[PDB]
Amino acid sequence: MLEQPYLDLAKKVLDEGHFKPDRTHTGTYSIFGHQMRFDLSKGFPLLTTKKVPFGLIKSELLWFLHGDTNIRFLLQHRNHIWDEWAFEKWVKSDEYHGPDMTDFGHRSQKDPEFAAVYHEEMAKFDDRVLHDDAFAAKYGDLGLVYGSQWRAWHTSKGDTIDQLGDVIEQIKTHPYSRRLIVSAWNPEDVPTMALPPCHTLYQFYVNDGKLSLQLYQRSADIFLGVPFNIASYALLTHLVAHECGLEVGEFIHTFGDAHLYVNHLDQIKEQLSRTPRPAPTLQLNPDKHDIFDFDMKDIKLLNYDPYPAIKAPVAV
Amino acid sequence: MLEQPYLDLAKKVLDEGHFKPDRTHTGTYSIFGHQMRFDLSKGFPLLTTKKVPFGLIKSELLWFLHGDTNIRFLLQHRNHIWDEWAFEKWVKSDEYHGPDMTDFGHRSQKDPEFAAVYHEEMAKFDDRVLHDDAFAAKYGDLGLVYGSQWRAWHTSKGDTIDQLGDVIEQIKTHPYSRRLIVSAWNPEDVPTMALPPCHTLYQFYVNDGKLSLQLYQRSADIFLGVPFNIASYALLTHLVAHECGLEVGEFIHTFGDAHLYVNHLDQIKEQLSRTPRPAPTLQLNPDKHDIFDFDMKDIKLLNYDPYPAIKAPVAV
Repeated sequence: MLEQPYLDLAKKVLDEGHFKPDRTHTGTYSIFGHQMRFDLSKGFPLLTTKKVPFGLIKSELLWFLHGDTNIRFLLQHRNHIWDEWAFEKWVKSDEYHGPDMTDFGHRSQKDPEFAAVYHEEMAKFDDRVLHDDAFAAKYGDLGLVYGSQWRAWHTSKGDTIDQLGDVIEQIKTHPYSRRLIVSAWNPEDVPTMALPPCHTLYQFYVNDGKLSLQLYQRSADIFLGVPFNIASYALLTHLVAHECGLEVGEFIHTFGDAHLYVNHLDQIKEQLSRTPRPAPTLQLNPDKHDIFDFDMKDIKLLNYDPYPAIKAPVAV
Repeated sequence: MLEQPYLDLAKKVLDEGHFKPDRTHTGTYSIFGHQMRFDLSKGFPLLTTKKVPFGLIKSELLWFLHGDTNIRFLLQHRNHIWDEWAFEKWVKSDEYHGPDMTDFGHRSQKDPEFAAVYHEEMAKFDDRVLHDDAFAAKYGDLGLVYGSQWRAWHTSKGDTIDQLGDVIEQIKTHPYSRRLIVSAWNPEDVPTMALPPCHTLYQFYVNDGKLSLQLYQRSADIFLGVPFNIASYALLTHLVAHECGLEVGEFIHTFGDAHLYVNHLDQIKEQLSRTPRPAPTLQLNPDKHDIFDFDMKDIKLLNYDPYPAIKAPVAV
C-alpha cells in the first residue's frame, strides 16, 4: 500500500538501529542514509495507520508559502506547532516577569502543577501575539524559519531572494533543469540558530510532464515527525504542479539521521500491527492557480479514513 | 563486490531511464532519486572494471582541502580537470586577442584543425598561469569553487566561514551531532555561476566509533563523472576519520538527476561485461594527522589492479 515505505522505515530502525545518545536526555535508535519513494498518482501519503491532523500541515505549509515568519498566522488557524520557539524568546526578555520557566519542556514533562503554570504563561503569550500588534511584531516573529529561507533569503548586498518563486519560474521556462533546488541551510546563520533547518534542501525534476520532488532531511524523528514531514512535502509537490500545470510524479524522501526515540517503541510496535487502508485523495481548487495566494479552503483531502491517533511522549 | 552499486546504477539507467533532453546537444537517459552505499572497511571504491586515474582525484581533493581556487596548483600537479572554466574567462578578456574560440568545446569536438588551435591557446594559457604570477592571480583564480565554499564561505558581514574546519571540530567535540553538514550551495551566487556545484551538500555521522559521510549530488554523469565522484568522497571520508582518529564506516551516495549520455551507451555496456576485481587499499600517512597540510605523498592506494581505461566522448 502507499504508506508501506514508512512502516518499512520504522521496522528497519527497530531491527537495525544503533542505540545512540543525542541532545535530549531521551535516547534514540538510529540509522544514517535512507530513501523512500511515494508515487503521488496512486494517492496522497497521509498515514491511515494513525490519525494525522492534516489541517496543521495545510496551515503550516501556507504560512511557509506566504513567506511568513510570524506565529500570529498559525495561532489564528489554531496551530501551535511553532509556539515554543517564540515563547522561548518571550521568556528571556526584560518584559517577561512571571514564574522562571527555564528549558520549559523538560520541567513541564516531569511536571508539577508547573505544567498549568507553563500552560497559563503560554495561554497569555499566545493571546498577546493575537491581539497585541506590537507584541506580535516583537515576539511573534521567529525571523529565520522556512517562510523566510524559502522566500526571502538575505544577500550580502542586503536584498532578498525568493528562491521558491524563482525556481517555479525556472520550472515553467526550463523544466529540464537539474538546478531546481531550494536550500534552507545557511552556513552564516546555522551556528547561532536554535533549531538549524531539519529539511535542509529539496530538488524538483520534471519528466514526461510529471513533477517529482526530492527532500534531504538531515535528522528525522520517525514516530512523531516523519508522518507530518511526508505529507507537507507531498503537498508542496502537488501545489507546485498545480501552479505549473503539470501532473504529479513522486515524492522521494532522503534521510541523513532517521531516529526512533526509545520512549516511542511500544507505540510504533502497536502501529505496526495495523493494516493500511486505501489512501486519501487531494483536491486542489481548479480555478485558483497562484499557490502563494491559496487559502486553507483551497486544498481538500477526500476519503481520509485513518486508524485512531496514537498518543506518545514528545522527546526532551 | 564493492563496486557493484555502481554497475547496478548503470544497468538501472539503461533499463529505466527516461530519454531526457538537457543543456548539451548530446541527450541523456536519466532517473531521479537514487542512493548507493559503499562500506569502506571492505576496501576503497575505486572502480576496477575501468582504470580511473587516482592521482587526479588525490590532487583535486587536496586543492579543495587547502581552500584553494587557483588553477596553478592543479597544473603544477598536471591536473587539467578545471582548466576550461578558467580558460573560458581568459578568452572573454580584453587581453586575449587570438583566434575567436567561442564555446570552444562544441567546435573542438566536431573539430577542424581548430582542435590544435584550441589546444595551442590552452597550452599558452596554461603556461602563463604557471609562470606568470599576476596572470595566475587574474585568470587562474576561479573564485567560487569547492575550495572556497568548503573553507571560506563569505558572510553578509564580509568575513569568511571555514565550514569544513568547524565541522571537523564539532565531530571531535560533539560526534553525535546531527548537524555535521557542509553546503556548497549558495542561493546568492547560484544564478550567476556557470556550473552551480554538482556536489551540493554532504553530512557526516559517527556511530560506534565509525565515521560515515552522505553526499547529495544534484546531477551526475554516470559513465564519466560518478567513478571520480565516488572516490573523491570516499577519500574525504577517510581523511576526516584520520584527522579525528575514528574508523571509517560507509560512504552513502545520494542522487538527484543521475544520467547517461546517449553517446556512452556502448562503452557502459562493454564495461558491464567485465567482472570486478578485489578492491584497492588506501594507506594514509600515520604520523601526519592534519589533513589540510597533507600532500600527494601522504595518501597511497595499494593493490589497485583495474581493467583497461574505456575511452568515451565527453558530452557537449
